[PDB]
Amino acid sequence: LRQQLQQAEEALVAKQELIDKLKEEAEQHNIVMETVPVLKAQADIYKADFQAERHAREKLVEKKEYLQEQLEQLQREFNKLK
Amino acid sequence: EDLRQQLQQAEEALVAKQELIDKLKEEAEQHNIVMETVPVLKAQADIYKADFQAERHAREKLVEKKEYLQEQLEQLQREFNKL
Repeated sequence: LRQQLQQAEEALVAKQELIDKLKEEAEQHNIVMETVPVLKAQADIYKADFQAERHAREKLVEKKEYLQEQLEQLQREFNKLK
Repeated sequence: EDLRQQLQQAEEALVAKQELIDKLKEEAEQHNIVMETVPVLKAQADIYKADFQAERHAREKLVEKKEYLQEQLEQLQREFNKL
C-alpha cells in the first residue's frame, strides 16, 4: 500500500489551494492599491489648502490687531477736542 | 517498484510549492504594510478638509470684524475731518 503517497498528494493539493487563495488576495491588494494615488493626491491638496487658509487667517489676526489701535488712537485724539 | 516511486517527483513539487508560498506569504506582508498607507491618507484627506473649512470659516469671521472695524474707522474720521 502507498497511503504514504496519498499524503504527498493531499498536502500538495492543500498547498496549491493556498497559492490560489494567496493570489486572489494579492489581486485584491493590487486593486485597493490603485486607490492610493487618488488618496495621496486628495490628502496633499487638502493639506496645502488647510495651511494656506490658516496662513491667510493668521494674517487677518495681525491686520485686525492693527486696526483696533487705529481706532483706539483716533478716539483718544478725537476725545481731546469734543 | 515505480508504482511507489512517484513521490520522488511529488516532493520535487511539494517543495517548489513553498517556493511560491513564501515568495507570496512574505510579499503579502509588505502588501499589508504599504496597505496601511490608505486609512491614514483617507483620514488626512477628510480631516484636513474639515480643518480647511474651519479655518476658512474663521477667516470669514475675521474679515467681518476687519470690515466692521473700518466702517468705524471711516465715519469717526469723517467727524475728525470737521476738525
